[PDB]
Amino acid sequence: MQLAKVLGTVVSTSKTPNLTGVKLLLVQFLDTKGQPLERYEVAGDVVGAGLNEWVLVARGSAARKERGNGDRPLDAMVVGIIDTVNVASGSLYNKR
Amino acid sequence: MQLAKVLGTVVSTSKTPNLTGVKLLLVQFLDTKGQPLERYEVAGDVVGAGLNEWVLVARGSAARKERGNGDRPLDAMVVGIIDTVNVASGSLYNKR
Amino acid sequence: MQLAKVLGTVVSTSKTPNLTGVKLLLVQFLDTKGQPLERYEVAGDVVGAGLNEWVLVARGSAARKERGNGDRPLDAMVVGIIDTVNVASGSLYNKR
Amino acid sequence: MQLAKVLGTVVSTSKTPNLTGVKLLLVQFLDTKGQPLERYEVAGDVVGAGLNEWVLVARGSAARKERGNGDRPLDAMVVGIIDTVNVASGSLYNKR
Amino acid sequence: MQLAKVLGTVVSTSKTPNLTGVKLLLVQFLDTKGQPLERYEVAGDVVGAGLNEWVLVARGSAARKERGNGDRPLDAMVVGIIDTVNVASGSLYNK
Repeated sequence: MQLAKVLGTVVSTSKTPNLTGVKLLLVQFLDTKGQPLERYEVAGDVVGAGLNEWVLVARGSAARKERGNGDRPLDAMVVGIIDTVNVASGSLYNKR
Repeated sequence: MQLAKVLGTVVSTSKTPNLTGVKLLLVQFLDTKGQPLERYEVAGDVVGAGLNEWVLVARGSAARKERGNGDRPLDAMVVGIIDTVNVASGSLYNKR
Repeated sequence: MQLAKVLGTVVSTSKTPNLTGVKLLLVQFLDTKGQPLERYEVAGDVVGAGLNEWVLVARGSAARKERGNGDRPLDAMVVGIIDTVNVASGSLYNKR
Repeated sequence: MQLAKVLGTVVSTSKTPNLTGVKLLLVQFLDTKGQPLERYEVAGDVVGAGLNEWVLVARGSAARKERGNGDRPLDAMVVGIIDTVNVASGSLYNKR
Repeated sequence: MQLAKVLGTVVSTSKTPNLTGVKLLLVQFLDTKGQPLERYEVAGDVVGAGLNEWVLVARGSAARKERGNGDRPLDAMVVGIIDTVNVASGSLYNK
């Protein structure tokens, strides 16, 4: 999975029926030094993440492995909110 | 899913039977600041997008999760038209 | 799918039994302006493409969605030959 | 699979029920000359890797092919610890 | 599939039980001019490839499509040894 920051929300009204009831979050990817990358995903959110929160992004078919998501055209899923990222130097990120 | 812009259409006559009846759109990828990326996909369209419209593109096997698309050789699917992209600074895109 | 140009053929005699009978083509990827990229794929061909033709390349598990290809270790499939690619400026490519 | 080095651990409390019981490690990718790349994965660890150890990282759907990981949203899985990497020049890495 | 050259072997003893009996090869990717890329893969070998040999590498779920590899955590599989690569200019590689 990828470390990412929540940038915003994506509203789509004309879409597939399998995408109805999915909250779509724009999440920008982060590198190993907590810095922002160009790579992003518009991900479905099953965890309740908010602006600027650091999150875990599952890609590919992994994004369809939650209770009611097996038939949805989901590429990328926000599968958790990050409290801390701990490296050898110490904490790279602490939400508090 | 990726933010992308509809560039045009791709016509292929000599193709696989499973790719018959699929409208093929050339959709150029967009980054987090709504700028055009080099990455693109020739994606099947299941929503009815047109030139210059901003759309959501599902990749890999997600592309095959619509009613009759399970045995088609689809990599990439246009799964929705984008009305709005809202960030912390405000609206990044509004179709109107 | 990706736009690609047929570069040549790959011959392999020492290979997996599931790759027996598959025509292997070296297809170099093309960008949105019909320009050659560094990215490529050795793809199986199920359409009958030839040198310098422009083609549609299906990646990942999409490449195994044709009649007898479900158990073959194929990553990339040439799933169609391109007649035209039409943009806002006009035709980007016409095979004639 | 990719060569990677364990950088640290990722704690997430707000997460999907399918990620409960999975150890999350931040692993930085390494190149063919044992050098660290920008690419990384936050991967589930099924083998018991520790800080600085060199590891094998399975990506995509491969990451869900362990006894009880079929229904989990994993896109990356640490599937082994590397003892040695042997090239033509000789040993590129020896854990001892 | 990618054109790649065999660099060496990867030995791992502390690993998942589904990776037992898999020969692990470090294969460096090659571009369309036969030149070495930075991209690489630690691939399983089901064909019997050797040092410096040119090979075809299947990525993703394609790497689990051989007889007994359906439940293995394989991302990359060496599915064939390349005899020749033929371009418009002529032969790019001949074993």
